[PDB]
Amino acid sequence: MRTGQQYLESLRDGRQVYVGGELIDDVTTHPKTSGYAKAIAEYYDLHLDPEHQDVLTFVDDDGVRKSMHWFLPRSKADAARRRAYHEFWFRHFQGGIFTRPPAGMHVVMYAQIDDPEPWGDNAVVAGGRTISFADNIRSQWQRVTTDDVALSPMFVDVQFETPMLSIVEQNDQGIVVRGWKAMGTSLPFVNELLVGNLWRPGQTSDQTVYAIVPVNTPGLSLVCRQSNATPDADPYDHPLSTIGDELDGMAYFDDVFIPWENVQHIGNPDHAKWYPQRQFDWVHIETQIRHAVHAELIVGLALLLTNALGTNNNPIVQSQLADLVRFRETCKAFAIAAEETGFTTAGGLFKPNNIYVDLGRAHYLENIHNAVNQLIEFCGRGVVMSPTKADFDHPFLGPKLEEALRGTSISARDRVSIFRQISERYLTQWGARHEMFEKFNGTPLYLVRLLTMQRTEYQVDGPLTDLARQVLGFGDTEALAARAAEVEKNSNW
Amino acid sequence: MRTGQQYLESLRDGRQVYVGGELIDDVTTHPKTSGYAKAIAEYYDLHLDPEHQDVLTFVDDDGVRKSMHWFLPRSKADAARRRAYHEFWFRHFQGGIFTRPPAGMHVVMYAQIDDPEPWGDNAVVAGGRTISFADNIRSQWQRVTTDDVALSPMFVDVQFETPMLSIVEQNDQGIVVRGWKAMGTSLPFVNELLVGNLWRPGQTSDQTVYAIVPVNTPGLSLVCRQSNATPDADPYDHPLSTIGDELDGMAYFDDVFIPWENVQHIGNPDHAKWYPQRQFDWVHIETQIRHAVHAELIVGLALLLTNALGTNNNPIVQSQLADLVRFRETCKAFAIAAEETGFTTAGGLFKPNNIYVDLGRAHYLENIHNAVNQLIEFCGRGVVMSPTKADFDHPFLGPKLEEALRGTSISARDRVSIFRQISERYLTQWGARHEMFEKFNGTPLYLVRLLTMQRTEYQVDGPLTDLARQVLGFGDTEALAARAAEVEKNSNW
Amino acid sequence: MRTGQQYLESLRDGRQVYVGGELIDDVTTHPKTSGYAKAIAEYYDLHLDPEHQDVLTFVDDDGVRKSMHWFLPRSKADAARRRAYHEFWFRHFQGGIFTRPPAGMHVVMYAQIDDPEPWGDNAVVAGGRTISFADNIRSQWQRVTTDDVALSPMFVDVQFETPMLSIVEQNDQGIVVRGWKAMGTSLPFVNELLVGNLWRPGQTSDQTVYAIVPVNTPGLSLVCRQSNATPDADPYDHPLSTIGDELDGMAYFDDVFIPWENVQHIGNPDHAKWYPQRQFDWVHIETQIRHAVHAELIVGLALLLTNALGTNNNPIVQSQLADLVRFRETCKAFAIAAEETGFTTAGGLFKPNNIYVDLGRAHYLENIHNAVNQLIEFCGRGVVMSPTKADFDHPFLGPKLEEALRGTSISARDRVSIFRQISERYLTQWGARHEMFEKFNGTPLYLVRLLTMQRTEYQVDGPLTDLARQVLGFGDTEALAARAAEVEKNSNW
Amino acid sequence: MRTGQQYLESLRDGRQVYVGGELIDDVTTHPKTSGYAKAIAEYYDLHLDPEHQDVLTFVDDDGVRKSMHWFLPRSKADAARRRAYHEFWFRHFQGGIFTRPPAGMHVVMYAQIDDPEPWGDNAVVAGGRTISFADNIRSQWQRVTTDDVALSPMFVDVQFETPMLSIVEQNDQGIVVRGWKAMGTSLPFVNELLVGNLWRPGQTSDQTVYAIVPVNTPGLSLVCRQSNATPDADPYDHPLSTIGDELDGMAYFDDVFIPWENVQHIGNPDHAKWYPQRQFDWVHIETQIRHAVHAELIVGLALLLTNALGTNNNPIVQSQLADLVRFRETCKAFAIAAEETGFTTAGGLFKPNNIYVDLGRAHYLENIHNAVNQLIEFCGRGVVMSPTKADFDHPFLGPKLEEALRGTSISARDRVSIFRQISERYLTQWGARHEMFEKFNGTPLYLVRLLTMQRTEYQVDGPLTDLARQVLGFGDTEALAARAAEVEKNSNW
Repeated sequence: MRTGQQYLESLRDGRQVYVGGELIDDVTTHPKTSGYAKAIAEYYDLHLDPEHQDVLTFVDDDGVRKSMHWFLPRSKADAARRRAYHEFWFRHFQGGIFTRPPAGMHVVMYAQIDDPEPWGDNAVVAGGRTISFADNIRSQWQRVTTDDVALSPMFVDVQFETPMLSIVEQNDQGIVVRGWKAMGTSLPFVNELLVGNLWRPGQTSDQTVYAIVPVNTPGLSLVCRQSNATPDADPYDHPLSTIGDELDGMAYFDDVFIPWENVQHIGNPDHAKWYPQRQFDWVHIETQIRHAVHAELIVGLALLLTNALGTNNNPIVQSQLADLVRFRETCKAFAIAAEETGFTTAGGLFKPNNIYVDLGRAHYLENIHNAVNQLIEFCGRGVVMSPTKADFDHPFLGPKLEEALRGTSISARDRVSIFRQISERYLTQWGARHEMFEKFNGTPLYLVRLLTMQRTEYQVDGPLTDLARQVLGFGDTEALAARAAEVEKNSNW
Repeated sequence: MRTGQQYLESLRDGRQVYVGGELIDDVTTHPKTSGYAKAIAEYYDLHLDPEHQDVLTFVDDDGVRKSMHWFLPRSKADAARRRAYHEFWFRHFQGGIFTRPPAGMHVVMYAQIDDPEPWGDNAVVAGGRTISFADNIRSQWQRVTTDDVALSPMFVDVQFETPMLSIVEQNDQGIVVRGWKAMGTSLPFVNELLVGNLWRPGQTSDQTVYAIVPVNTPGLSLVCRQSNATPDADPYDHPLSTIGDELDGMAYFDDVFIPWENVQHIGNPDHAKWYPQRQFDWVHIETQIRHAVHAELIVGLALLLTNALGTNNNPIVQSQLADLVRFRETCKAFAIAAEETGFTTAGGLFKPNNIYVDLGRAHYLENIHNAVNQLIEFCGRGVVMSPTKADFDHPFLGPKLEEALRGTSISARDRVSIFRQISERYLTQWGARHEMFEKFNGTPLYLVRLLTMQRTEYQVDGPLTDLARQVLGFGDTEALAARAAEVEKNSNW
Repeated sequence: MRTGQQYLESLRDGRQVYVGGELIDDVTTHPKTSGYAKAIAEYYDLHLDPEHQDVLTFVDDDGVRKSMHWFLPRSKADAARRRAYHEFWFRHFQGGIFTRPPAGMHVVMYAQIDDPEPWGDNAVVAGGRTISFADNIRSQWQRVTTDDVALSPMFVDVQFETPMLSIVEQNDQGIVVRGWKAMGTSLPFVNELLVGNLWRPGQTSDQTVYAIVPVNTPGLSLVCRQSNATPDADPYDHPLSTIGDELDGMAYFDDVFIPWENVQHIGNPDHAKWYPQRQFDWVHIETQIRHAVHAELIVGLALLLTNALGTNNNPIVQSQLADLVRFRETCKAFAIAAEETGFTTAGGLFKPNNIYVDLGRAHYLENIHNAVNQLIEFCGRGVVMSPTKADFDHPFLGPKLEEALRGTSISARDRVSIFRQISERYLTQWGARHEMFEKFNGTPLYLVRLLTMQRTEYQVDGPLTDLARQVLGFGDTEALAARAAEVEKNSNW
Repeated sequence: MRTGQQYLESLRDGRQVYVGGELIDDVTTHPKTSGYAKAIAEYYDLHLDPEHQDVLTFVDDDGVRKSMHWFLPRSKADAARRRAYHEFWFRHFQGGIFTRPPAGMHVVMYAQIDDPEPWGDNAVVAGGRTISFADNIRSQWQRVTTDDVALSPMFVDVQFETPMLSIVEQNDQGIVVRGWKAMGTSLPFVNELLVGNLWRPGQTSDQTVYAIVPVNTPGLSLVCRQSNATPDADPYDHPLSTIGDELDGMAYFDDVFIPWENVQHIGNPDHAKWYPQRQFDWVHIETQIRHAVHAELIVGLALLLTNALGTNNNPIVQSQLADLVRFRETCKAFAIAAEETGFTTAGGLFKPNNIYVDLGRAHYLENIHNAVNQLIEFCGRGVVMSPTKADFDHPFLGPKLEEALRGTSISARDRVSIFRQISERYLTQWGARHEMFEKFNGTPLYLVRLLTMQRTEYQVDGPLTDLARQVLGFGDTEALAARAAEVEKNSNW
């Protein structure tokens, strides 16, 4: 288990990192990146803290004590302990302002190490070379868990030699890849990328690449969005953007070389249709737990806000609060149903039921903007104009503000801090990224919908139609089509 | 365990029953009532059928084999077996067209027999009489379970000597009551009523009555709604109303006498504030399971319908189906979360978590009309005009209809039967009662909302605000009010 | 202008009419059909009543006084007078329980007589016959306006020699047609059908037929839905179904002969793509006015209901009422905007703007089920069980009901009549037809949507994009595509 | 009519202006304020430009040519010309990024000068002084129209000697006022404030003040929100925040003296219940026109966006676009209905119908967040990470981005500029203010609702209930209450 200091030092490795178009010399000291770097460094230090040993750490097969970000669950009870672990972090990061510490990112590997053989068995390699992909996965896992490396996935591809990342040479030492990966999170703050693909029509063999790639590999450029961090603002004014900003970005691979040992699979487009989705299941699980915590945070803020404003006895307000409570409890119920109806993989991994995970996500995705909008409605104008700290500190007018903007049972400053917490999260570029990330994180709503009806449980001849068929007195599609055809043959038309 | 025949015979007992204003001589033979009578009679016969022993029956403490409608759950596994039992019935009754067989009605007693003593301890009796209410409950339970009586609750009161039911004499033999109970289900088809109150402002001591009352007691008149049963229609035309109609009604008590042994509590308005709600918890549980089955039936019909019509490949249709699937899985998830987070009462009853039960109900109540509306949207005109059986049987035009209205892979008749199943349930008076019952059954949505915010978990100083307070750096209400007051005292304004 | 008596007599003409599969001897006397027949007969008598001359009648070009159901508007003021005329009828028929008296049906001809020549010019006839279609339209108009015939359109076709209506012989006297028209309204209560097509992929020349066809033509069978009329019920119990039922149906043409003079166009599928839509514009106009009146009726009932129940001072109830008011005023505003931005055809017809007409329809179609649902929510249980007249007339219990169910300021009977008016319209088969008709009347919502984006005003290069382009500093599609291509040509990729 | 230069110079007047807590020396040069100052200066210069004389200017009673921001409409045609004028400005300011140039602010005076006498007649003054308030209004109007002063209203009060603004001395020269006005727009960029009140329970005589007050009056401090202007950003990156930011703020009056001639009314709380609402009617009119233009801008951007991305042929996307079109046309229809059903005041002012104005606002207020959310849904990830100009200008990676992020028929840069225009407006603090202003501008949705039901047209005994009463056969409230009472008196209960 690494220290914060070891984590910070590992980021000073000559990586090429662009933020808003500026090349960042040192991610641990530059104002644009340093707060988030420090927040992950603290993340590592807490794991080492004895007080949090029970919830944060475990003893692995090899007998070594490791962080729960490396814990593969093998029972319902294990899954519940993982849930508690994800909650610890969503709580420690204030409802989940940072969605992708190692705990959220590493879960993408869990399906690979559970079932490595297909990654090799399905591979398509050139020139008769034979690579032990499955072995690669096992030893990858042994290294990253032992050394406590930080990894972030990049699986999404640019729409559209294509500009998409693709193999341009294979040789005895490994492969060379050129082009873009379209999006990834926390890129400047990890040691290695997990690159991969999710199948899209037209994808070629050379575009199918799954591999670990160090962030400071020659020819790799991280092109990140501008930072919305505000390290010099006053924390009263900007309580969250002062902490840091979890940057997202694209990455360009300029003839980047990857050694065979770092490759997990290449060459087979159809591999990319089934197996990455099983990896993204684990992200969805983590995300969906975050949803519920965010909804908890929202209803909490709303309770404090309407109480502070005197409106929580209005029956309309009560009624809307009740629906915020219901929004929270819906997300929580899907999380419970998912865990409770999970099952073990062939490899012995205990996996929450993705049906409840994805439909819980869908519930969040559909309604979240309504829950945020409702929280803002409760604020009134206090959100348009809420004084800065400098305004309250003015020698003459400041005491006048404290007088003018106070409530019966809460000071002006405390009450305005509720508005500012709501403004920061839902009415700033800083906060807007959070909401936008949650919207387009893995499978979005419109695709959850279309994938739902592709599932076997929900086909016309599947079991969800049994009750209806029984009520109508119908066989299956085939039986019904048979009667129809016979009615045609027994008439003339 | 009684037979269908014994059940039918028990209904021929001189009860005074009005249906649409007509006095019904014999509920087992009158066209208005007889189909439903027969459906409950079959209900009783199935319990006696060896094939369904595992799911329908159990062996009680006393060593006797009884129907699961009398089974008190004492573990999560017991609760799950009850769930399976309620599902059997919702399935046997076609998604749940009849909401109140004994299995759905009897659950109201479960909280009474679990915790009888308060019913006595809280009572307020006149003239120094002392009645063993708790003993009454225990022996009531012993009689109704042994003899397999059918019971239906009447707890709702007329709005407003009031016209509400109230005690007008107490004597050594028992009590006399006069006035109305406002609503109850299956009244003509049970042996005894469970009368009670749910607290309302202004309720007096004399208006607080909980008691078992035989349906053929002198002076008791059952005033039921008109029957929508259609025993003479063709089943192809009206597949459900031909079975029967589960009537609802009011009841007038004209100086009805009730013996002490049948009384469970009188006299204490505040008793009516806490204890009936614990009874209605068990109805809500049963109801909420039905919700999920109804949503299953709806999505099933929609799948068959859009398949039969050729529209299930339209992306919009796919998208709407997916939301019907999500409506089903939401209800199912609340049911699972409720069971999974249940707990045992002091008496040892294992009770699903009412938070997930009520919020699951709320989810159903809010959206059901949208799910029905969407199912109808899928039908198109086929719902405006769909031929009768007589139209298809016409010697010349009928074969022409079979030709005109057929689909690629389904005959005209089969396809029109899908429309007619949808019309019967959602576009007839017969079916409208179902929907209206589900809407105003126990706690309706607007009240679930207001009760939610009265719960302790969801108060401003309760734990749902902890995360928010921690993010804001706030103590509790008291701590915050303290700072405010001090800021007032440390200034001049 | 015909009398009610002349109208009734004209229905006794040997027409072959099936209702629920029963062959109806005489539509003016059969219980299933006679109430509606009588309601249209009264419709005709009111036009002749001097008291309503100003709003109901006009003096035509030929100098004769005729019913406004024959009035072609030539100015905005004319359109407003037509609006007042449609309102008279929607009001006289209680919010619009009957959607298709002559006033609503005849509007389909207005576009034909405004612009007849294309109907001929576009025609495709066999064997060198030449038919004066345009002349046919003019003389059709002269006969039906002079003799005051009642006409109903049948334009919708069965999905799928096809079973669809199609020409099977042409000869010097006229045409012969065989097959079905799929749906039409008031069929048993009109003198002649206006048959036509709306284009569908695959439609052949022989399937393109526009023609007037008398209802008692040899070989024509009207196959109507069952009647939901209740001529023998008590009006207190069923206030609307006692009046009658406006039946809908299909029609089978068994080698029906149509003389050339009755033919308006045959043979050209592409004619059916543009010209019937201009006819349906006028129905949509009429319908959309009805929408607004129905919404008026709904908010009215809701006001009376919540007042009668004591709930209209609840802020939540107030809030919902306000949204019912807004639903009404939205429909009204689209009707005003449509009239106000109308324009004259080439023929001199003043036509409301179909953009506001269709988008107003869409607003109604999307939300109506929510407005009805909200009205029902206001009723509570009173809708599940509301006494019949026979229940209130019982010598002993009836006075007890009047006592139990009364309100502070409204009797039991009056208040229950509000429930029953709501039940009749929204919770009976009788009423369900109304709602279903409004749903699938002409262009339904999903098609309004898709047609909206096909309009020229709303194309990507159309004027609705001008403001956006100006903000972005963009030319048109072509200009932008040009820059892109040049950026490709000025690089190497 | 003033020049831009004269307008700028007038802002250099020793006003005390706080922005984010910094005291601004000179509003025309400080980076925080100067862009907006320049935008209003251009506003003034355009009025003087001959090319825009027809739409921007008019010739007043006195024979002088003045800006339409001073034009009182006296006919429907005048109102339509005002509408065109407000549109010019919403278009010139890119859908309406700045909501409060003089054209939007000055409309608040229109009702005062139309009907001045009550302002005097209702006044309550101390010590027998008599002030010619009505004369004051007339001469105020003559000065501000002749000199072309810029005025902004401050009517909103702090919730709660109160901290609210109130009179603390009256004398022969005028009044002295102390305390806060809670919110106002464009404060640093106008010459004078129009201060007033909207009635709230408990308001005293001394808290009722309507008056013109110069912005640089001794003792007046403008306390504005922080600027979100970004004068040094690249316009490609931030196309709107580079222009400027229309600041909002509070104002503190430290014993500010106001001469009688500047006072329009004092002393009468009940005056504040009726007359300010007639002033805010004109703001609502202006706002509601802006709504429609904003919705035009949204649908425009959506069309360009989905076209640029290739998604505008997806039926789901088509369907959502259609609903954006319908959102626009709804707002437009309410604006047309409002103008079309307007009427002249007693003073001869032609005033749009506030029923359609407010209900159109309500439609916007309820759905706008859904329309914005839908526009963002169309963007996908492109909104999470979209390159800066510096990223595209990088010598090596920049051409690679232009390659990777281009579309078939649009360059990378152009397409990303669509995302950035959407991000700027809906996902920045800069843009969030716009949305928040529109939300809490004048009467918000929850209050439109409650005020709707207070209107006379919508009372239970008003005309919206006539149709319902006629269907039920009911008199008015009184008639019904009479029958009920008689039914009570003619029985015994």
